[PDB]
Amino acid sequence: SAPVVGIIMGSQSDFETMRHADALLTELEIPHETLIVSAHRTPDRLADYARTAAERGLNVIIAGAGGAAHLPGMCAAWTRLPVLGVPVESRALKGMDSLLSIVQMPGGVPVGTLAIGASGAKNAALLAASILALFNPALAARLETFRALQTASVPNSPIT
Amino acid sequence: SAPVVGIIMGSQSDFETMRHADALLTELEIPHETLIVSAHRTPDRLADYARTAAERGLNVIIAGAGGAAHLPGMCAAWTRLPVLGVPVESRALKGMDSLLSIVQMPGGVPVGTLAIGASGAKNAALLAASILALFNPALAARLETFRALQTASVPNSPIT
Amino acid sequence: SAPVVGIIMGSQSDFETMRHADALLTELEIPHETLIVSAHRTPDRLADYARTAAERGLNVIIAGAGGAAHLPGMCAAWTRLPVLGVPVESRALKGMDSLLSIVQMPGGVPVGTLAIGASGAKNAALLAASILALFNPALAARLETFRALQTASVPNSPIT
Amino acid sequence: SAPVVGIIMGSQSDFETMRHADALLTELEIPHETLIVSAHRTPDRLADYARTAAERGLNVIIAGAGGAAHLPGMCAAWTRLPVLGVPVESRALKGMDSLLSIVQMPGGVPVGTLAIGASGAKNAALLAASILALFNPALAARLETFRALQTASVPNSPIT
Amino acid sequence: SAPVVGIIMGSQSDFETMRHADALLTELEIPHETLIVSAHRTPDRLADYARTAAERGLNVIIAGAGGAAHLPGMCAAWTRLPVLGVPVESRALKGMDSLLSIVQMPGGVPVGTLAIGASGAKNAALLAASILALFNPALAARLETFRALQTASVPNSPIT
Amino acid sequence: SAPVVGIIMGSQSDFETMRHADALLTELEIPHETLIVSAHRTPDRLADYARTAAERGLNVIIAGAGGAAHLPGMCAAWTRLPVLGVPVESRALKGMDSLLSIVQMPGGVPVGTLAIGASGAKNAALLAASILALFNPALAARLETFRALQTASVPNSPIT
Amino acid sequence: SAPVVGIIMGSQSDFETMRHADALLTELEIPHETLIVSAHRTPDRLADYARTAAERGLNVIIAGAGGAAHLPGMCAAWTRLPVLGVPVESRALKGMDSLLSIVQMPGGVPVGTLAIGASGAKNAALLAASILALFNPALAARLETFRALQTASVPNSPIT
Amino acid sequence: SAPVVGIIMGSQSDFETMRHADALLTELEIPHETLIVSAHRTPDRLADYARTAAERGLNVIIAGAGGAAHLPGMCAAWTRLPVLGVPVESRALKGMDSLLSIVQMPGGVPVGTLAIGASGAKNAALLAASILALFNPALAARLETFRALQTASVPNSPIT
Repeated sequence: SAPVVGIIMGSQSDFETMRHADALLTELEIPHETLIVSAHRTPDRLADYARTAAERGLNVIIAGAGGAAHLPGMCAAWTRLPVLGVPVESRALKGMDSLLSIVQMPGGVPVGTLAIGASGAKNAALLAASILALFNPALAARLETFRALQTASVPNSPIT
Repeated sequence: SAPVVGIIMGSQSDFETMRHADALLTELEIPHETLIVSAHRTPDRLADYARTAAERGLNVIIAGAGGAAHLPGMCAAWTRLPVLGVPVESRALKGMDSLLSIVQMPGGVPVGTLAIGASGAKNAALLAASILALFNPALAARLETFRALQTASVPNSPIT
Repeated sequence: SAPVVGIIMGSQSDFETMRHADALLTELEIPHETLIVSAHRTPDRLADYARTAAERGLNVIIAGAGGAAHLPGMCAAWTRLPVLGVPVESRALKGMDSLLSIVQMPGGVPVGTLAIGASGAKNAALLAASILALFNPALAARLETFRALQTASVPNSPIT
Repeated sequence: SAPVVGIIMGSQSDFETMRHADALLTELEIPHETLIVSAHRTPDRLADYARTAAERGLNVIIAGAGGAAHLPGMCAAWTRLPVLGVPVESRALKGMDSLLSIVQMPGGVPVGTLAIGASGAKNAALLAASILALFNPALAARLETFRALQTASVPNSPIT
Repeated sequence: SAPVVGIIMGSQSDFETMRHADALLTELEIPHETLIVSAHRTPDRLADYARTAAERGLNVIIAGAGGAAHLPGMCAAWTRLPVLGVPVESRALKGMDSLLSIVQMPGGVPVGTLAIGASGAKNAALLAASILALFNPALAARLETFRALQTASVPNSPIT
Repeated sequence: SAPVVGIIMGSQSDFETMRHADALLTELEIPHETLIVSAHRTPDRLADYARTAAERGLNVIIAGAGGAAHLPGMCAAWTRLPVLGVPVESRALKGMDSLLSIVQMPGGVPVGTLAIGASGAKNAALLAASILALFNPALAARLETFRALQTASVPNSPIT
Repeated sequence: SAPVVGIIMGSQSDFETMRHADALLTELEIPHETLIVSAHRTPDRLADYARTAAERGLNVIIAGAGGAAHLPGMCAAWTRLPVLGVPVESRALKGMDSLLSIVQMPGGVPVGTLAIGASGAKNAALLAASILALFNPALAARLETFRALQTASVPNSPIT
Repeated sequence: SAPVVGIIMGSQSDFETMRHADALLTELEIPHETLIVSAHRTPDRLADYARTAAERGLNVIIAGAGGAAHLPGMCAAWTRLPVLGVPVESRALKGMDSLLSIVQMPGGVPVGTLAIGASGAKNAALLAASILALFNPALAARLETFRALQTASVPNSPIT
């Protein structure tokens, strides 16, 4: 089935984080593509990817980047689609640079930013699902089931 | 027209920031409601608002809060709808507390987080518009026009 | 004996930290309950827990959470009891997000916040003990003994 | 009436913040004393104040300090009473120094820490009230009324 | 004379900072152009500007941006010329976001980063001058004179 | 020989850091004492230590502490001697809490603060030596020799 | 009288801070010189000042700088005298850059660092006084009087 | 061949980072020298190195330092050449002290600052290459080839 979410990242090393988005989309049966696009080393690849995303049938882009993390914001500059950004944990600053580089977009070009690291990647997929669910009833039901199970599965007391 | 976006905030003082979301939705002719809901002072109001949002026909919630900013995350805990979070600038820590309290959601319950302050409020409304545009062609064309004008209006040189 | 302190946390992983509160209450012979309550995944469980705590005979709630740490503040929103908050150390930001999310409560709904990590959990239990001691003379004597022994047990010189 | 809460601060300039604690205790009719005690300039005054607090009939101490904020922690070192700490906003670091100096107490000697600034001072008084309410039924009813009014008074919509 | 340095910035508001670079280049008689190029609002303008800079005869680009500051890094992605980056002071985070977004470039695509604000803009122009001086003897002598005067003009004692 | 520097710390665990001060004083033949004094668990021991230091013949106190690091500042509150403070690296915040708790003393009561960790402990000893050298010519010569050797011993090129 | 303390700073704008050191030394009748020495603009002036300080009869140097604050550390590199460092509050980062640039000296070359801003300047002068007092009995008595008055003058209650 | 870039660092331990600059210059066939120069332990070596660099035929200096990182800024104080600064990751503060100490140079004396750690060292070499390429066509072609290969070598999809 044709992809409706694009997951992009600058490097193979980012996939240790972004794989969590990939897995969650698959769990919710959301067709998607998962690609490497580097803002700094392949800027024309990024421009083409972002400019053509909507016409290719993508509805949401999930972009992960670390350090001076420009991939989500520059993707948003070229597409009218919602772009969700995942800050990848960086070695020295532990993703604080990633986070500020992604979330602090000036007024006019949004990036919906999730938590640093694997939690954020999982949540970017879930946020993409909640967006798609607004106009896909079958997915909405699967997401409802997912949320209800998550709630029902929380234990009542810890183990010593 | 029945609202499809809810803008909520904890206090009247937050409206100095959140009015920028309200104004943008009005500019794009997106029916919305703008309300005060305090996570800490009116937790049952929040629970009811979030639980019933989807059945009332809301599609996106934009929530702003400052300091120990819990409103967006608690809203997301009770609704399956996408929740967008705006960190309001706090007096002492200039919204760094707001930002971390909103963006660092654990895996399972997302909040798409925007920039600290007015830029974030504007961008939360634009992000909501881009979500709604996925299944509202007239709005999608208005959003295209908004982005095109924003791009075309940037001057080429600064004024002294 | 019926519990007078409730220790709550969002996950099993938090218990590595919160076990230190549990142990200290037991050492001072303070009856308590230790439970998992997730602000984000079980918000109705939290509402019920907090709203009924006083009528169940609890006097103090100790709540631990990490990241976007909303459990202590939302517990405080629903109960009139004193709520003590323990920031759990987070992977990337080392509990700075936990701390700011808990301590920066706006005026009107307090959370007494302790240090990041195990020290904070131990101290939340000791602070709960000092509160209970105000109207329990036997406990006051046990706490006095504990403090005096702590002071008397400090060595006079380090070992090389 | 004999004081049951002591509010202490290092300097006159701290009173701009700590007056909010004083006012709240007065509103709830909690007898208290409001004093200047400097950890750095009057350390023997502090030692005497803290050592004798319980025998004088105080039940809770609220201590405010800024910068290298040692007053709450040193007070706690000398009293078995609960000590609540208010970080005063500092000029350069906006209370981040105050906050870390107060909240990061090692295990064994607690300080329940509130938010930076006026919100923290108000909440320290409310937290003291919630402690006293555990064994003062008339006060407990006044605190219930305070919280109920706070909740009921939140507007439903913002004003322009 | 044809420009050999390009000064670019995302918005008119950035010129309050970047005018200090413009003024310094004028003082040293370095032909330059001063332009608005927004990474987020005019990404194709940026791509064209950077791609063609060298063929137009530019030797150094000075780029200023604030918040999620992507302009310098994206410029560097498209040109082989040295790119110098000036973090513009942001309202909430005082340029800490600007700084991390610019300086933390991954290996392979450099941005030489200067201080936050006006000092950085002045120094970006001086750094550009020192680069050009390596192959322009007349300029090298003017830069020597500038540095010598700066050194000689420092007073020996402060004024009351 | 009677001690002229006192090295104090709150716990045995601090000695992993403070041992570097101890060793440097011994290398420069400065008689000293090395003790455990806890600001929070032995506050009367601290008061007595600091109040009597000068009459016992101490000239400089080196105090190490971590977290909410109050030992150096409270020592300074009671003694007229110069007090040097060493921030001990803390687990979560890596000594940023230690540093701010020590260095940000309000006007009136100084602590000369050194770097976080072992470097700071070594430098506190060297700073104490430079103070003592002002009125001990033999020590001044030993310190001169130490500094000259340090300078002469720096290699000219690194090894691959 | 010949100066025994040198107060140096990089620029006239630093004097707004460093004048508090000057005033304190004058109050205690400690002969001193107050000079501008810029590490970055007058590095040879600095090298000469520091190299010759001891032979001129200076005993302590107090150095203030902001931003990338190198003056105290470079002074310490060239003199065997104790160097005390005052971080001047910077516009954007409020002296956090100043503080880290001064306090984080590697082992071997100390700078005793005081608080950011005016408090630090006052305390640098007081710390210099406490050093000189170790071998100047008349000054030691004046410093005792200063500390005693500071302690005795603290009010017991705040004014409204 | 005579060196045209000087790579300097304060210690052997810094070479684990600065070796990445050394390797990149060799890859691009840029003759260079790699030396240890300590700002704090060999300040006269630094003064001589920096003051004579241009007359020795150096065109660019790359300087690495950590902690209170003064080497790049003091090198820039004495040379008219462009100085590029590499913040070396520090143990406690993970290079945040290094970064602020290097990048926050006041107006008048620039240091072009690169990222914390190995990325920054690689990029300082690449930035030096882009500077030299402005007046060395053979190097410009090698740099073009390097950049084009970097772009062409980015994979299109990650591996699971």
